[PDB]
Amino acid sequence: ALTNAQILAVIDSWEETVGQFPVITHHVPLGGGLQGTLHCYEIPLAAPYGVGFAKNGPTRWQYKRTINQVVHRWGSHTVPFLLEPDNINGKTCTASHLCHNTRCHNPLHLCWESLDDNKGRNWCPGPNGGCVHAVVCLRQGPLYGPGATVAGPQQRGSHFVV
Amino acid sequence: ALTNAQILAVIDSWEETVGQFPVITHHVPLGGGLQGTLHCYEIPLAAPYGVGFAKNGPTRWQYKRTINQVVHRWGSHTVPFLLEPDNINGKTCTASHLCHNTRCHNPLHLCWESLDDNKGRNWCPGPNGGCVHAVVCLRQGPLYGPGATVAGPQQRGSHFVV
DNA sequence: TTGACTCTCTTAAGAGAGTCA
DNA sequence: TTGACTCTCTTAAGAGAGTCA
Ligand SMILES: [Mg+2]
Ligand SMILES: [Mg+2]
Ligand SMILES: [Zn+2]
Ligand SMILES: [Zn+2]
Ligand SMILES: [Zn+2]
Ligand SMILES: [Zn+2]
Repeated sequence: ALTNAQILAVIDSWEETVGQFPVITHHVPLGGGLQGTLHCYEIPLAAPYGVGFAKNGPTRWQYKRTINQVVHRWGSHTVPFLLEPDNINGKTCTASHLCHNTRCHNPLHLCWESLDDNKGRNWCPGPNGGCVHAVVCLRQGPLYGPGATVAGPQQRGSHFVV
Repeated sequence: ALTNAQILAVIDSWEETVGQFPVITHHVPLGGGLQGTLHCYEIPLAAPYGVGFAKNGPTRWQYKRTINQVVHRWGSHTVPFLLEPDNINGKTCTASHLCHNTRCHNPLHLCWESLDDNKGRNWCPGPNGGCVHAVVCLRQGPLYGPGATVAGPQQRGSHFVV
Protein backbone atom coordinates (compact mmCIF):
# COMPACT_ATOMS: atom_id res chain seq x y z
CA ALA A 1 0.00 0.00 0.00
CA LEU A 2 0.94 3.66 0.21
CA THR A 3 3.25 3.81 3.30
CA ASN A 4 6.84 2.51 3.38
CA ALA A 5 5.94 0.66 6.60
CA GLN A 6 2.93 -0.96 4.88
CA ILE A 7 5.16 -1.99 1.91
CA LEU A 8 7.83 -3.49 4.22
CA ALA A 9 5.00 -5.38 5.97
CA VAL A 10 3.82 -6.77 2.60
CA ILE A 11 7.36 -7.91 1.68
CA ASP A 12 7.88 -9.46 5.15
CA SER A 13 4.56 -11.37 5.03
CA TRP A 14 5.32 -12.58 1.47
CA GLU A 15 8.80 -13.79 2.52
CA GLU A 16 7.37 -15.66 5.54
CA THR A 17 4.74 -17.46 3.41
CA VAL A 18 7.08 -18.21 0.46
CA GLY A 19 9.72 -19.36 2.98
CA GLN A 20 7.33 -22.24 3.85
CA PHE A 21 7.03 -23.39 0.21
CA PRO A 22 8.71 -26.75 -0.51
CA VAL A 23 12.43 -26.36 -1.15
CA ILE A 24 13.36 -28.25 -4.31
CA THR A 25 17.00 -28.88 -5.14
CA HIS A 26 17.84 -28.36 -8.83
CA HIS A 27 21.21 -29.27 -10.34
CA VAL A 28 22.01 -26.82 -13.12
CA PRO A 29 24.66 -26.13 -15.77
CA LEU A 30 26.90 -23.20 -14.87
CA GLY A 31 28.81 -23.02 -18.14
CA GLY A 32 32.38 -24.16 -18.67
CA GLY A 33 31.34 -27.78 -18.11
CA LEU A 34 30.59 -27.09 -14.43
CA GLN A 35 27.41 -27.86 -12.52
CA GLY A 36 25.89 -26.19 -9.46
CA THR A 37 22.89 -26.53 -7.19
CA LEU A 38 19.99 -24.13 -6.67
CA HIS A 39 17.35 -24.30 -3.94
CA CYS A 40 14.04 -23.15 -5.40
CA TYR A 41 11.08 -22.41 -3.13
CA GLU A 42 8.27 -23.70 -5.34
CA ILE A 43 4.64 -22.61 -5.16
CA PRO A 44 2.30 -25.65 -5.10
CA LEU A 45 0.88 -26.98 -8.37
CA ALA A 46 -2.72 -26.58 -7.18
CA ALA A 47 -4.78 -24.77 -4.58
CA PRO A 48 -4.20 -24.05 -1.77
CA TYR A 49 -0.96 -22.21 -2.64
CA GLY A 50 -0.37 -20.25 0.57
CA VAL A 51 -1.85 -17.30 2.42
CA GLY A 52 -2.38 -14.42 0.01
CA PHE A 53 -1.62 -16.37 -3.19
CA ALA A 54 -3.89 -17.25 -6.09
CA LYS A 55 -3.24 -18.53 -9.62
CA ASN A 56 -4.28 -16.27 -12.50
CA GLY A 57 -2.66 -18.30 -15.27
CA PRO A 58 -1.03 -21.68 -15.98
CA THR A 59 2.28 -20.28 -14.66
CA ARG A 60 1.05 -16.90 -13.34
CA TRP A 61 0.19 -16.08 -9.71
CA GLN A 62 -0.77 -12.99 -7.74
CA TYR A 63 -0.25 -11.96 -4.12
CA LYS A 64 -3.14 -10.18 -2.39
CA ARG A 65 -3.38 -8.32 0.95
CA THR A 66 -6.18 -6.25 2.56
CA ILE A 67 -4.73 -2.88 3.72
CA ASN A 68 -6.78 0.18 4.78
CA GLN A 69 -9.85 -2.14 4.30
CA VAL A 70 -8.98 -2.28 0.52
CA VAL A 71 -7.52 -5.17 -1.50
CA HIS A 72 -4.02 -4.50 -2.91
CA ARG A 73 -2.73 -7.07 -5.44
CA TRP A 74 0.61 -7.66 -7.19
CA GLY A 75 2.13 -10.16 -9.57
CA SER A 76 3.47 -12.84 -7.23
CA HIS A 77 7.15 -12.34 -8.16
CA THR A 78 7.04 -8.51 -8.04
CA VAL A 79 6.63 -8.18 -4.26
CA PRO A 80 10.37 -8.19 -3.34
CA PHE A 81 10.84 -5.10 -5.52
CA LEU A 82 7.93 -2.92 -4.38
CA LEU A 83 10.34 -0.22 -3.17
CA GLU A 84 12.29 -0.11 -6.46
CA PRO A 85 11.71 2.08 -9.52
CA ASP A 86 9.12 0.44 -11.74
CA ASN A 87 10.85 1.48 -14.97
CA ILE A 88 14.34 1.91 -16.41
CA ASN A 89 15.19 4.01 -19.48
CA GLY A 90 11.44 4.16 -20.04
CA LYS A 91 11.06 0.36 -20.12
CA THR A 92 8.91 -1.52 -17.62
CA CYS A 93 10.76 -3.41 -14.92
CA THR A 94 9.87 -7.10 -14.68
CA ALA A 95 10.56 -9.83 -12.20
CA SER A 96 13.20 -12.04 -13.82
CA HIS A 97 13.95 -15.64 -12.77
CA LEU A 98 17.67 -16.34 -12.51
CA CYS A 99 16.76 -20.02 -11.99
CA HIS A 100 14.40 -20.05 -15.02
CA ASN A 101 11.82 -21.85 -12.83
CA THR A 102 8.52 -19.96 -12.90
CA ARG A 103 7.04 -21.74 -9.85
CA CYS A 104 10.04 -20.66 -7.77
CA HIS A 105 9.42 -17.63 -5.56
CA ASN A 106 12.87 -17.57 -3.87
CA PRO A 107 13.81 -13.85 -3.90
CA LEU A 108 17.47 -14.91 -4.02
CA HIS A 109 16.60 -16.26 -7.50
CA LEU A 110 14.85 -13.07 -8.71
CA CYS A 111 16.00 -9.78 -10.14
CA TRP A 112 14.19 -6.68 -11.40
CA GLU A 113 15.04 -5.61 -14.95
CA SER A 114 13.69 -4.78 -18.39
CA LEU A 115 11.86 -7.53 -20.28
CA ASP A 116 14.71 -7.53 -22.82
CA ASP A 117 17.33 -8.18 -20.09
CA ASN A 118 15.01 -10.85 -18.64
CA LYS A 119 14.60 -12.66 -21.96
CA GLY A 120 18.28 -12.47 -22.81
CA ARG A 121 19.24 -14.56 -19.80
CA ASN A 122 17.68 -17.57 -21.60
CA TRP A 123 20.74 -17.67 -23.87
CA CYS A 124 23.48 -16.68 -21.41
CA PRO A 125 26.53 -18.99 -21.28
CA GLY A 126 26.34 -18.78 -17.49
CA PRO A 127 28.47 -17.69 -14.54
CA ASN A 128 31.26 -20.15 -15.43
CA GLY A 129 30.95 -19.85 -19.21
CA GLY A 130 31.28 -16.12 -19.79
CA CYS A 131 28.22 -14.36 -18.36
CA VAL A 132 28.67 -10.58 -18.58
CA HIS A 133 25.41 -9.63 -16.83
CA ALA A 134 26.20 -6.99 -14.20
CA VAL A 135 23.72 -8.80 -11.95
CA VAL A 136 25.29 -12.18 -12.57
CA CYS A 137 23.40 -15.24 -13.77
CA LEU A 138 22.97 -18.21 -11.45
CA ARG A 139 23.08 -20.73 -14.32
CA GLN A 140 23.66 -21.14 -18.01
CA GLY A 141 20.50 -20.18 -19.89
CA PRO A 142 18.30 -23.12 -20.93
CA LEU A 143 18.46 -22.10 -24.61
CA TYR A 144 22.23 -21.61 -24.78
CA GLY A 145 23.83 -23.65 -27.54
CA PRO A 146 24.39 -24.01 -31.28
CA GLY A 147 20.71 -23.87 -32.19
CA ALA A 148 18.97 -25.95 -34.85
CA THR A 149 19.00 -23.69 -37.90
CA VAL A 150 17.37 -25.33 -40.92
CA ALA A 151 18.89 -23.17 -43.66
CA GLY A 152 21.63 -20.56 -43.67
CA PRO A 153 22.14 -17.42 -45.75
CA GLN A 154 22.08 -18.12 -49.47
CA GLN A 155 21.36 -16.65 -52.88
CA ARG A 156 20.59 -18.20 -56.26
CA GLY A 157 22.10 -15.45 -58.46
CA SER A 158 24.82 -12.83 -58.07
CA HIS A 159 22.82 -9.81 -56.86
CA PHE A 160 24.04 -9.71 -53.25
CA VAL A 161 27.14 -9.31 -51.08
CA VAL A 162 27.39 -9.75 -47.34
CA ALA B 1 0.27 -26.67 -56.23
CA LEU B 2 3.28 -24.73 -57.48
CA THR B 3 5.98 -26.88 -59.07
CA ASN B 4 9.66 -26.75 -58.11
CA ALA B 5 10.32 -24.75 -61.29
CA GLN B 6 7.61 -22.24 -60.41
CA ILE B 7 8.97 -21.81 -56.87
CA LEU B 8 12.46 -21.24 -58.27
CA ALA B 9 11.00 -18.60 -60.59
CA VAL B 10 9.40 -16.87 -57.59
CA ILE B 11 12.72 -16.88 -55.73
CA ASP B 12 14.49 -15.50 -58.80
CA SER B 13 12.00 -12.66 -59.34
CA TRP B 14 12.21 -11.81 -55.63
CA GLU B 15 16.02 -11.69 -55.80
CA GLU B 16 15.95 -9.53 -58.94
CA THR B 17 13.64 -7.03 -57.23
CA VAL B 18 15.39 -6.96 -53.83
CA GLY B 19 18.73 -6.56 -55.59
CA GLN B 20 17.54 -3.12 -56.71
CA PHE B 21 16.69 -2.02 -53.15
CA PRO B 22 19.08 0.68 -51.90
CA VAL B 23 22.28 -0.92 -50.59
CA ILE B 24 23.28 0.68 -47.30
CA THR B 25 26.71 0.18 -45.73
CA HIS B 26 26.59 -0.33 -41.95
CA HIS B 27 29.54 -0.55 -39.58
CA VAL B 28 28.76 -3.13 -36.88
CA PRO B 29 30.35 -4.73 -33.80
CA LEU B 30 31.61 -8.26 -34.41
CA GLY B 31 32.48 -8.97 -30.79
CA GLY B 32 35.90 -8.92 -29.19
CA GLY B 33 36.18 -5.18 -29.78
CA LEU B 34 36.31 -5.61 -33.56
CA GLN B 35 34.23 -3.74 -36.12
CA GLY B 36 33.01 -5.05 -39.45
CA THR B 37 30.81 -3.97 -42.35
CA LEU B 38 27.42 -5.29 -43.48
CA HIS B 39 25.69 -4.31 -46.73
CA CYS B 40 21.91 -4.27 -46.26
CA TYR B 41 19.42 -4.14 -49.12
CA GLU B 42 16.74 -2.02 -47.49
CA ILE B 43 13.09 -1.93 -48.54
CA PRO B 44 11.88 1.70 -48.91
CA LEU B 45 10.21 3.44 -45.96
CA ALA B 46 7.03 4.13 -47.94
CA ALA B 47 5.21 3.03 -51.07
CA PRO B 48 6.20 2.14 -53.73
CA TYR B 49 8.42 -0.62 -52.31
CA GLY B 50 9.20 -2.66 -55.43
CA VAL B 51 7.38 -5.00 -57.78
CA GLY B 52 5.37 -7.53 -55.79
CA PHE B 53 5.93 -5.97 -52.36
CA ALA B 54 3.41 -4.43 -49.97
CA LYS B 55 3.47 -3.38 -46.32
CA ASN B 56 1.13 -5.19 -43.93
CA GLY B 57 2.57 -3.70 -40.73
CA PRO B 58 4.96 -1.02 -39.44
CA THR B 59 7.90 -3.38 -40.05
CA ARG B 60 6.11 -6.22 -41.86
CA TRP B 61 5.91 -6.79 -45.62
CA GLN B 62 4.60 -9.47 -47.97
CA TYR B 63 5.59 -10.62 -51.45
CA LYS B 64 2.77 -11.49 -53.86
CA ARG B 65 2.78 -13.18 -57.27
CA THR B 66 -0.15 -14.34 -59.42
CA ILE B 67 0.56 -17.68 -61.10
CA ASN B 68 -1.95 -19.20 -63.52
CA GLN B 69 -4.67 -16.88 -62.18
CA VAL B 70 -4.01 -17.82 -58.52
CA VAL B 71 -2.70 -15.19 -56.10
CA HIS B 72 0.14 -16.49 -53.90
CA ARG B 73 1.50 -14.43 -51.03
CA TRP B 74 4.41 -14.96 -48.64
CA GLY B 75 6.02 -13.08 -45.80
CA SER B 76 8.58 -10.87 -47.54
CA HIS B 77 11.61 -12.45 -45.82
CA THR B 78 10.40 -16.06 -46.19
CA VAL B 79 10.85 -16.27 -49.98
CA PRO B 80 14.55 -17.39 -49.96
CA PHE B 81 13.47 -20.46 -47.99
CA LEU B 82 10.47 -21.71 -50.00
CA LEU B 83 12.35 -24.92 -50.89
CA GLU B 84 13.22 -25.67 -47.25
CA PRO B 85 11.34 -27.55 -44.53
CA ASP B 86 8.90 -25.17 -42.77
CA ASN B 87 9.32 -26.73 -39.30
CA ILE B 88 12.04 -28.41 -37.18
CA ASN B 89 11.92 -30.13 -33.76
CA GLY B 90 8.14 -29.46 -33.88
CA LYS B 91 8.63 -25.71 -34.17
CA THR B 92 7.76 -23.33 -37.03
CA CYS B 93 10.71 -22.02 -39.00
CA THR B 94 11.06 -18.25 -39.16
CA ALA B 95 13.11 -15.84 -41.22
CA SER B 96 15.83 -14.56 -38.90
CA HIS B 97 17.87 -11.40 -39.57
CA LEU B 98 21.58 -11.94 -38.97
CA CYS B 99 21.97 -8.18 -39.49
CA HIS B 100 19.12 -7.33 -37.05
CA ASN B 101 17.82 -4.81 -39.61
CA THR B 102 14.14 -5.53 -40.29
CA ARG B 103 13.98 -3.50 -43.52
CA CYS B 104 16.91 -5.49 -44.94
CA HIS B 105 15.90 -8.17 -47.44
CA ASN B 106 19.46 -9.29 -48.33
CA PRO B 107 19.17 -13.12 -48.36
CA LEU B 108 22.84 -13.30 -47.35
CA HIS B 109 21.66 -11.68 -44.09
CA LEU B 110 18.83 -14.16 -43.40
CA CYS B 111 18.58 -17.63 -41.96
CA TRP B 112 15.67 -20.01 -41.37
CA GLU B 113 15.27 -21.24 -37.81
CA SER B 114 12.97 -21.52 -34.82
CA LEU B 115 11.66 -18.34 -33.23
CA ASP B 116 13.70 -19.15 -30.09
CA ASP B 117 16.94 -19.43 -32.12
CA ASN B 118 15.99 -16.22 -33.95
CA LYS B 119 15.36 -14.27 -30.72
CA GLY B 120 18.52 -15.55 -29.04
CA ARG B 121 20.74 -13.98 -31.65
CA ASN B 122 19.85 -10.56 -30.12
CA TRP B 123 22.17 -11.34 -27.19
CA CYS B 124 24.95 -13.21 -28.99
CA PRO B 125 28.53 -11.98 -28.36
CA GLY B 126 29.16 -12.24 -32.10
CA PRO B 127 31.40 -14.09 -34.54
CA ASN B 128 34.54 -12.59 -32.96
CA GLY B 129 33.30 -12.66 -29.37
CA GLY B 130 32.34 -16.28 -28.79
CA CYS B 131 29.33 -17.06 -31.00
CA VAL B 132 28.45 -20.77 -30.79
CA HIS B 133 25.59 -20.67 -33.32
CA ALA B 134 26.13 -23.48 -35.84
CA VAL B 135 24.98 -21.05 -38.53
CA VAL B 136 27.30 -18.30 -37.34
CA CYS B 137 26.16 -14.78 -36.49
CA LEU B 138 27.24 -11.94 -38.76
CA ARG B 139 27.52 -9.49 -35.86
CA GLN B 140 27.29 -9.08 -32.13
CA GLY B 141 23.65 -8.94 -31.09
CA PRO B 142 22.29 -5.44 -30.45
CA LEU B 143 21.31 -6.36 -26.88
CA TYR B 144 24.59 -8.05 -25.88
CA GLY B 145 26.19 -6.58 -22.79
CA PRO B 146 25.98 -6.21 -19.02
CA GLY B 147 22.33 -5.11 -19.08
CA ALA B 148 20.68 -2.49 -16.87
CA THR B 149 19.27 -4.50 -13.99
CA VAL B 150 17.59 -2.24 -11.43
CA ALA B 151 17.67 -4.56 -8.41
CA GLY B 152 19.37 -7.87 -7.78
CA PRO B 153 18.46 -10.91 -5.70
CA GLN B 154 17.79 -9.93 -2.08
CA GLN B 155 15.90 -10.86 1.08
CA ARG B 156 14.90 -8.76 4.13
CA GLY B 157 15.09 -11.68 6.57
CA SER B 158 16.74 -15.14 6.78
CA HIS B 159 14.02 -17.46 5.37
CA PHE B 160 15.97 -18.26 2.22
CA VAL B 161 19.18 -19.81 0.91
CA VAL B 162 20.30 -19.71 -2.76
C1' DT C 1 -2.66 -9.10 -62.12
C1' DT C 2 -1.14 -5.54 -59.31
C1' DG C 3 -0.51 -1.85 -55.59
C1' DA C 4 -1.60 0.07 -51.31
C1' DC C 5 -3.81 -0.12 -47.86
C1' DT C 6 -6.79 -2.76 -44.02
C1' DC C 7 -7.27 -6.32 -40.12
C1' DT C 8 -5.82 -10.00 -36.70
C1' DC C 9 -2.41 -13.84 -35.18
C1' DT C 10 2.13 -16.56 -32.68
C1' DT C 11 5.55 -17.24 -29.10
C1' DA C 12 7.50 -17.22 -24.50
C1' DA C 13 9.56 -14.23 -21.43
C1' DG C 14 6.46 -11.22 -18.50
C1' DA C 15 1.46 -8.30 -16.55
C1' DG C 16 -3.53 -6.16 -14.66
C1' DA C 17 -8.25 -6.83 -13.26
C1' DG C 18 -13.27 -9.16 -12.44
C1' DT C 19 -16.51 -12.95 -10.53
C1' DC C 20 -18.06 -15.42 -7.19
C1' DA C 21 -18.36 -17.96 -2.37
C1' DT D 1 -11.24 -11.04 4.61
C1' DT D 2 -9.57 -14.72 2.23
C1' DG D 3 -9.65 -18.21 -1.40
C1' DA D 4 -10.22 -19.98 -6.10
C1' DC D 5 -11.27 -19.32 -10.05
C1' DT D 6 -12.26 -16.33 -14.67
C1' DC D 7 -10.75 -13.02 -18.41
C1' DT D 8 -7.55 -10.13 -21.31
C1' DC D 9 -3.02 -7.48 -21.79
C1' DT D 10 2.57 -6.31 -23.04
C1' DT D 11 6.74 -6.88 -25.67
C1' DA D 12 9.64 -7.64 -29.72
C1' DA D 13 11.29 -11.25 -32.49
C1' DG D 14 8.15 -13.26 -36.02
C1' DA D 15 3.23 -14.51 -39.19
C1' DG D 16 -1.65 -15.03 -42.23
C1' DA D 17 -5.48 -13.01 -44.79
C1' DG D 18 -9.28 -9.29 -46.87
C1' DT D 19 -10.85 -5.12 -49.76
C1' DC D 20 -10.98 -2.32 -53.65
C1' DA D 21 -10.08 -0.50 -58.08
MG1 LIG E 1 13.08 -14.86 -17.44
MG1 LIG F 1 15.72 -11.79 -35.32
ZN1 LIG G 1 14.52 -20.80 -8.12
ZN1 LIG H 1 24.33 -13.99 -17.65
ZN1 LIG I 1 21.00 -6.73 -43.67
ZN1 LIG J 1 25.74 -16.17 -32.56
